[PDB]
Amino acid sequence: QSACTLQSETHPPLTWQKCSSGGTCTQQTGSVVIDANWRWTHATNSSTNCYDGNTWSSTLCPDNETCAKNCCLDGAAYASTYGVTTSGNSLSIGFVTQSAQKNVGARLYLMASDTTYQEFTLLGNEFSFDVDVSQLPCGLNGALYFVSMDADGGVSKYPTNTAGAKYGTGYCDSQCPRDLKFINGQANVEGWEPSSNNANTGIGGHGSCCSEMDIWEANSISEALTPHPCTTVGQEICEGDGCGGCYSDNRYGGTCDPDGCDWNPYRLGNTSFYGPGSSFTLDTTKKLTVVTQFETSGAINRYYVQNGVTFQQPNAELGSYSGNELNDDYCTAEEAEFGGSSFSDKGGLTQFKKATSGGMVLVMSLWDDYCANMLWLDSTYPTNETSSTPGAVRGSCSTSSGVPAQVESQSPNAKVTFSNIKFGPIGSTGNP
Ligand SMILES: *[C@@H]1O[C@H](CO)[C@@H](O)[C@H](O)[C@H]1NC(C)=O
Ligand SMILES: [Co+2]
Ligand SMILES: [Co+2]
Ligand SMILES: [Co+2]
Ligand SMILES: [Co+2]
Ligand SMILES: [Co+2]
Repeated sequence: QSACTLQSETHPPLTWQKCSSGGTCTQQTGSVVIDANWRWTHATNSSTNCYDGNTWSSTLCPDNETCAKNCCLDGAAYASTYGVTTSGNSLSIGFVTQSAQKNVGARLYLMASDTTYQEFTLLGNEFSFDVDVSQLPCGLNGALYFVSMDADGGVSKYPTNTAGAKYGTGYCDSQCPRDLKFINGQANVEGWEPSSNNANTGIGGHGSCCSEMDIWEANSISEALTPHPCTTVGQEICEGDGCGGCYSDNRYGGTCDPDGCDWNPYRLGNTSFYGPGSSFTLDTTKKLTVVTQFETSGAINRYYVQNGVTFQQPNAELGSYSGNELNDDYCTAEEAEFGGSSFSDKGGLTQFKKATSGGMVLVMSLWDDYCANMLWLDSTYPTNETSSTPGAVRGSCSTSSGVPAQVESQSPNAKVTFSNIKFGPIGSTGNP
C-alpha cells in the first residue's frame, strides 16, 4: 500500500524512560501509531473505498498486486475515531468509540521516529510499566506485548509498501494473522472470506507470522505472561491454513506456536493473587506496576509493585516443577501436566531467545475475542472441563462471558491505561 493524505496523520506523543545500571533513568520522547487495519483504505486518486464493511472492491482489488497498486492507507483521528489519547507517560485506549461509525479497540505500536518503530532487544533487560485494568471486565484484553516486526513496517523488504511504519504496516504475531488487509506490500484480497460474526473483518489467503512476547494479557479478573516461538524468528508470510491460529480451520500451523508457554497465576492454582478488592494480593481496582525480566539464560522473571509494595511472581507447583520463574523446566512441566507440544515443537525458550536477542516492537492494544470470547484468559477453557481438571480454570468469569456483541453493548466505556514505561538492564528500572 501507499499513503494518502485526505486525513491528517500525527502519532500521539508518549514519553518513556530508558534506565542505566547504577541508578539513572532518562526520558525518551516517543509516540504511538495505529495499525494499518483500522485505517481507511481507498483509491490513490479518489475517495472510493478499496474495502467496504468486510468486503474488498472487486473493481480496485481484482488481485493482491493490482489492489496494492490502486489503494492507499490514510490518516487516523486517534481520539475521536479510535478512542486513543495520551498525557505525558500515559496512554489510554477506549473500547467502543462512536463517531460516523462504531470502532472497537485499537492496536498501537511505539515509534522511534515518524517513519520507524522503536526496537527493543529484551534479552538481558527488564521492561516495567504501570497499568489500570479497573475498567476491563470479563471478555476484554488490555495487552502489552512485543513482536518481531521490521522497524520500517516492511518498506525495505517490500518496496511496493511505501506507507510503512508511519501508517502502522507490517504487523505479525504468533497467531500468523490472516485478517490483515496488507501483507508483504500486497493486499490480502485473494481468498478473502468475510467474518460471519464481524461486519468489519475477514480472513484472507495469507497471514503474517513472527515471534511474540506476551508480557501482559489481562483484565480486572486474570493476567497471563506468555512467550511464543516461531521457526522463522522475524516476519514471514504464511499460506492459508498453514498459518494456523484460531481463524484457520486448525490452530496448529507450520511455523509459529499459537499457544505459548503461559504463566497465569490463577491457572496455576493461586486464586487469591490477582483480582478486584482487598481479598487479592494485587487489587485490580488500583494501579499496578508490572516488571518483566529477560534473563540472559532465556528464562523470564516477574515482580509486581502496588502502592510501593513489591510482590514477586507467586510460586507454582506443577508436576516436578516448583518455582516462580518461566524457564524451560516450567514450560516442559506445563506440557506434561496441561498437555500439548506446540511450544516445544516450535523450539521452546532456546528458539524464543533468538527473538529476544534481536529487535522487537512494543504493541499496546485493547480487544475482545471474536474467536473464543477470551475464555482462555479469564474463564474455564475448554468450557466442558471443571476446576477438578488442573489448568482448565484461568479465572472466575462465567463460561457465557465475553461474547463481543454482548460486552460491546454492556461495557462500551471500558478502557485500559498504560503508563510510565521504563526499560533497561535487569535491576535498573527501580532507579529514580
Ligand atoms: C498466592 O500468592 C500469594 C503471594 O505470593 C501468597 O501469599 C499466597 O500464599 C499464595 N496462595 C497459594 C494457595 O499458593
Ligand atoms: Co494473541
Ligand atoms: Co500464496
Ligand atoms: Co477453510
Ligand atoms: Co490490597
Ligand atoms: Co531440569
